[PDB]
Amino acid sequence: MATGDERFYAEHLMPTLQGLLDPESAHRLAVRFTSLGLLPFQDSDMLEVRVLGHKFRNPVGIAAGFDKHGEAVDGLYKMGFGFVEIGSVTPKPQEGNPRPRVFRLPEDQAVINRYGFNSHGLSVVEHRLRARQQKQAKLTEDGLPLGVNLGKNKTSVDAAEDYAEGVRVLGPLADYLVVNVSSPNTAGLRSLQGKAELRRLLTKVLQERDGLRRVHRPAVLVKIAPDLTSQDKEDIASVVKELGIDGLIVTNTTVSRPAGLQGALRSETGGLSGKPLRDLSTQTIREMYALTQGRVPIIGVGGVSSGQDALEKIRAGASLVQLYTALTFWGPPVVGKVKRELEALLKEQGFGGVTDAIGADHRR
Ligand SMILES: Cc1cc2nc3c(=O)[nH]c(=O)nc-3n(C[C@H](O)[C@H](O)[C@H](O)COP(=O)(O)O)c2cc1C
Ligand SMILES: O=C(O)C1=C(C(=O)Nc2c(F)cc(-c3cccc(OC(F)(F)F)c3)cc2F)CCC1
Ligand SMILES: O=C(O)c1cc(=O)[nH]c(=O)[nH]1
Repeated sequence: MATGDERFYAEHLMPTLQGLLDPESAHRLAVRFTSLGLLPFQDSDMLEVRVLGHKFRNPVGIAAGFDKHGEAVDGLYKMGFGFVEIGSVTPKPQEGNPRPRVFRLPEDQAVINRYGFNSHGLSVVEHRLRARQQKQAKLTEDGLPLGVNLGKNKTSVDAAEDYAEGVRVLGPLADYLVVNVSSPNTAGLRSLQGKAELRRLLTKVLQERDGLRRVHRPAVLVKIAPDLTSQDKEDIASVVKELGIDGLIVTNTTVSRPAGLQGALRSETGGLSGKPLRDLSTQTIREMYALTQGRVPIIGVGGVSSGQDALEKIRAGASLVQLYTALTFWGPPVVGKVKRELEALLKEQGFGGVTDAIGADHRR
């Protein structure tokens, strides 16, 4: 329980929990427990990384989606994450798609979800983050940054304005903002990844960002999908360097269904995450890193469940990594596991630290 044993959670607790609660109910309880600190390894200098104008004591963060409304930020740092990202958050509140909208594929160590941006909205999250704004300031100074993921409302008419509003309301409370334009569960959202659309969108976002006071000015990253054509990637890389985008989050869930999936629910509509997404995600990181000449910070996400998974993404070009689906299968202990294996792998491979491994595959 509080001891935090990897086998117990993986073999007994998590399985029992999922055998009694449906996916969504399990998630809601997860958020509750985390917010209350009902949770079960010391970071070494080796895991420290410096990017996006911040210090990160460890490169392992919790991907967007687990804490959509910023209700468990502190319980997440306590879980061992080097940084937390909340969202996606939409300007106005919205319920998202009807239940069921999340599905487990245990035989594939994967999950499929079609939430549709269920969100409390900017205001609610704004006040929720303001209530701990000073505490976060100290956490960030301590190497524990906060990122905020921005989405857009379903009935919105001006996609750009939606993100612009998010930048104005939550940008002052975040170390970095994420323009999420890769969600597969919102009609026409991914089309915003197009060159022309993306350029107009990011130009406005960055302008709103630059208009904020210095200490409240966040880095701006763009979260992309793993289903982009070689053309989309070239365009995104071009726009990113043209506008000075601070970084990229690679990748979101995939609408593809790799041959081999065994889960009974493999044909449910939605974005696929977990092991089946891992390598497709690592390859997207490898490609974007090269297209940006390794000058644009990348946060690798997609099927990370071990130190090896984390290091392959770092060697492919990621400065930081995130995980989510792995947490839903192995529980809280997975965080320490990934960090411990990552450290051992770095030493075992001759790297003085994480910073030394970033992009290493491209130099060999
Ligand atoms: C239930 C669920 C909800 C998610 N919600 C969001 C979201 O609101 N915004 C976002 O940018 N990504 C969201 N994601 C995507 C994750 O942040 C991540 O990009 C993806 O799942 C790959 O990581 P993983 O294999 O470790 O889960 C969600 C994923 C899941 C499984
Ligand atoms: O589970 C799923 O299918 C899905 C999601 C999910 O949110 N899972 C999930 C869960 F159920 C439980 C904990 C958890 C959190 C803290 C302590 C803990 O330990 C003890 F309970 F002991 F406190 C256990 C973490 C999780 F990540 C997202 C959609 C699919
Ligand atoms: O809320 C969602 O449907 C959602 C958003 C996103 O960016 N990715 C995902 O897999 N689901």
